[PDB]
Amino acid sequence: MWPKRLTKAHWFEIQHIQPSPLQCNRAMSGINNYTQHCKHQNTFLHDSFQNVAAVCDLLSIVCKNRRHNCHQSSKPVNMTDCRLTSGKYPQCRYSAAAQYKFFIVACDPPQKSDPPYKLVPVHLDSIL
Ligand SMILES: Nc1ncnc2c1ncn2[C@@H]1O[C@H](COP(=O)(O)O)[C@@H](O)[C@H]1O
Repeated sequence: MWPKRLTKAHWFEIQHIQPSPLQCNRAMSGINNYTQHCKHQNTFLHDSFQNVAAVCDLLSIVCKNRRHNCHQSSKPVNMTDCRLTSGKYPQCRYSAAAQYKFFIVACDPPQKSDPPYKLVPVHLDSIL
């Protein structure tokens, strides 16, 4: 199980960080259990947390919400997009779709239970 409250960066890793591609239905059961509903969609970045956190130190750019703490990866990355096809919670079923895209993440200061990097990724801002 996960604690009563994880940090935003830790939830970002649980939700979007799977360096090895896996099965959607398998990898979604944890997230849907923490949310108590079948998540309609989620993107898995096939990269190490160390790699995605390193994007936080590249040039800061604008986000969708017009905040300015977003950073774009310098290179495309492998991804799998899970899509809720059927099933009632907790029996959520998904279809997988591979992608090779750039990503933009929003970063913020580490919270006191996160690793002490200058910045940590907390939100998958966009795929492009
Ligand atoms: N543009 C943004 N800049 C900074 N933090 C954000 C941004 N969008 C979402 N967040 C944070 O990311 C968390 C949720 O992200 P997510 O679950 O990926 O939607 C919350 O703690 C938000 O405050």
